[PDB]
Amino acid sequence: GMTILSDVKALGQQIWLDNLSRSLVQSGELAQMLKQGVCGVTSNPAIFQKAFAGDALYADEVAALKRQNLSPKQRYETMAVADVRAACDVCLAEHESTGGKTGFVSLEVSPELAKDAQGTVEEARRLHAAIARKNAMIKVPATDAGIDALETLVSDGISVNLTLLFSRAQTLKAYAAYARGIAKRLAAGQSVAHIQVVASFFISRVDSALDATLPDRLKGKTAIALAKAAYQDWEQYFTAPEFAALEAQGANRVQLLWASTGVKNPAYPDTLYVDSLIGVHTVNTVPDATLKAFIDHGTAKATLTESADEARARLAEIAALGIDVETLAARLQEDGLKQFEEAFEKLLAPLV
Repeated sequence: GMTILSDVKALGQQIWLDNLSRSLVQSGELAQMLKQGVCGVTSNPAIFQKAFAGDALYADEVAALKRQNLSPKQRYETMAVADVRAACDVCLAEHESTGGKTGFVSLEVSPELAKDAQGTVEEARRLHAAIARKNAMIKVPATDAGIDALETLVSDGISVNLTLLFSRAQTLKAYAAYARGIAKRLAAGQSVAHIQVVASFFISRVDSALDATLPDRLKGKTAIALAKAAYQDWEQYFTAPEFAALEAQGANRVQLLWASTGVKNPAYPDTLYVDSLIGVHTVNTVPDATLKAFIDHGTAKATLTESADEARARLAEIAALGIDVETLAARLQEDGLKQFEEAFEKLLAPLV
């Protein structure tokens, strides 16, 4: 039942909604969710493509914007920024209640900037200012350029959702860039206590890539094992003396956020990823149908750190089979960028 969301909060995990639309906010539904245990919202270009295509409340907004001399991209941005600012206003009470630790809404920069660090910084700073809310996160793909941009944006005091992570190595590079940005601010006497970063580590896409060719005992296990190992890496990085010296001065840890947690293979229970990845100081962003399923028949238990030995053994067998999870991660990130660009082009076409 609904109280499962508050049970998961007590285990130290926030559950965010992986959807946004004009009607979600305008109907009052998002406000009611933020009382029932939902703690934030994520978007991406595919989410907006589907929302713009199916939500009746955009029609008048598009007609109004087609009366102005605007590029399709600025029509999209005006719509999306308006949705994000309205959602931020709904989530502000939650955000302020925890000292700025919850109640975030994420907006992703244009996919075409993913390999352009400077362009990404420029757009992220601009979208941060355009939204004009303290609880907005700018979402940046974790390419090498995005990790460059992360350091700069953190040093600028901007909260960031670093996305399309599939690699433990790349995630550790992101933590190091975050720490460099934090150290910069502390050296300059600037505040850090309100800077929040999440590392959105994708789940289902790993199993989708591998399962058809894996042995029995590994089907449906790799993505969870990879996340469990990533969380162990997280514990080790953020408790080390180097980060402790920053946390003592007010720095916040990055938090892992499990994304792509809707189950895509009907051979697995629909709550598999949410049920399996609950641990302290994490987030899980879930699509509506998965949120529904978890409320109905999910289980709140601290599963993320259970059986870490088996996760390690499974990843060792994945390597034994010749699957290089770092090569896979790079491909999956590339493929995700191509897919997001496809979705973005699809949504822009009706805005011409």
